[PDB]
Amino acid sequence: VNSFSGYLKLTDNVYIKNADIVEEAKKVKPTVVVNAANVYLKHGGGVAGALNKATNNAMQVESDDYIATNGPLKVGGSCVLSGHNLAKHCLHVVGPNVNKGEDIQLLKSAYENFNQHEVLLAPLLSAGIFGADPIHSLRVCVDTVRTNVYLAVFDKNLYDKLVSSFL
Ligand SMILES: Cc1ccc(S(N)(=O)=O)cc1
Repeated sequence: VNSFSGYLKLTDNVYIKNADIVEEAKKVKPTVVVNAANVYLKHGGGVAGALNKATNNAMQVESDDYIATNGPLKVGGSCVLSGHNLAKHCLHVVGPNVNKGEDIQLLKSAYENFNQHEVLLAPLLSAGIFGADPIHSLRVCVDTVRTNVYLAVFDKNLYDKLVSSFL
């Protein structure tokens, strides 16, 4: 049993909810929240900008030190950093950004990072300002992630479309 509430069950391991990932993290304090990161961990907008704002910029300060030491992530890659006030840990995962011309086949590699964690609160990778089709992102998620993932979708119109169209 876990703390996650109000989710619709899509499969054995994937759950979905119309929820504000920031507000959900603040309520649950999950072991792992996933960030929709870029390779530079520049948390300007989208999910990343919202998560970072909720940490009062502490996520960005930590991230800048990580990049100064290790250099940029790979598209499809990840790193584990602090969850600050939102979670124990933040798994920063880089999905391909279609608005930069990145290979959508890298979305499966991105979701494979989730399998290193037994339970996660996450957004749909490469959705929103990363430009991918969220219906596709949900299909790759279901077909790739084997650990227990709780997906948060802020916009009701998209949430309702994801559920209604789910095979
Ligand atoms: C209308 C809206 C949609 C998505 C988000 S976020 N910060 O989860 O990406 C916020 C507001």
